[PDB]
Amino acid sequence: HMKFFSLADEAEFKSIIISKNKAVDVIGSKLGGQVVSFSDEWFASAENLIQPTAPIRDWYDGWETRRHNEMEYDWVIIKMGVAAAHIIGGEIDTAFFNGNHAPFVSIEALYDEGEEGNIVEDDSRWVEIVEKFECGPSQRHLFVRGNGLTKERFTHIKLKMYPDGGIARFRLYGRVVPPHIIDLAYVCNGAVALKYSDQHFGSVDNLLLPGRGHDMSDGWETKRSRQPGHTDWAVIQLGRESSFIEKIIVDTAHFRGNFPQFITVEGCLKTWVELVGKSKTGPDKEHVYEIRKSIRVSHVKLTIIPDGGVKRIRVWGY
Repeated sequence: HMKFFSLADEAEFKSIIISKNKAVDVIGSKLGGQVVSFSDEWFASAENLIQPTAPIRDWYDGWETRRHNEMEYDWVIIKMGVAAAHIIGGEIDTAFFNGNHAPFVSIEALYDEGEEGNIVEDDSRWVEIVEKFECGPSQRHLFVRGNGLTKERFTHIKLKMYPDGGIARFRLYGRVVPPHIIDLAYVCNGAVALKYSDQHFGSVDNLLLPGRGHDMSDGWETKRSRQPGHTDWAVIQLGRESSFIEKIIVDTAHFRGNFPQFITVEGCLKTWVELVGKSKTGPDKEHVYEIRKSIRVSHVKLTIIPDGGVKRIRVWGY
């Protein structure tokens, strides 16, 4: 019942994951995903599986276990960085494991309330959500569950590899369940980056992450453009339709020689209306636009002029 997408068809995969199911990688370290435990890690750390970077050759950039596992499977337990989610799909990348790749993978999940302790492998609450499937050498596998979004919500993921081997990356896509003003554009509140002009370095989904990040690689950055009147833009579905917007924050943290010259922010109800008009931007700073407007919008569009890099956007309201 799992459905797999060719690399040539990643655009269509992203369509389903993001545009239709409003999903994000809920186990990525960049939104606070954490490896809780693992069976084994002999050749290469489990922690590599959730790193934001694409895997590289030169050590192995991945999780790899000892040979001849006497158990049926090796495993890793991962706590999501969001509070809870319904699961739609994922990615397993066996990059550079050319024969010693994981032969088969399955995925289970559970829902835990109290950070009461470190979850164990044989917890009765584990529920299979992706049935066992075959993997190939050194490649990306893009999957969607046959039944679409998981009915129940979950907080923790178990990856099973039968019986042992290597995996470079593991992404798991889910529609976040959000847990008085909030950041309507925050990833943990169900906000998702939908559409973009260009992503040269980083990605638009980085706009909605916790923190101000560490360097340029964890924001959204576009190429140096030359055409007069060029802009770049990013559309964000908010976690909720707004009733009020208090405050918009555009953060150029770490973008020092490549921050946009100007920005605007529009909102719309899914017909775009202005929230922030043309505003001069600076390097490496949180720009705070007080809006204080009773308005009903479902999406925002951030426009950077003519190009450059923004670390985050925050849309405070309710």
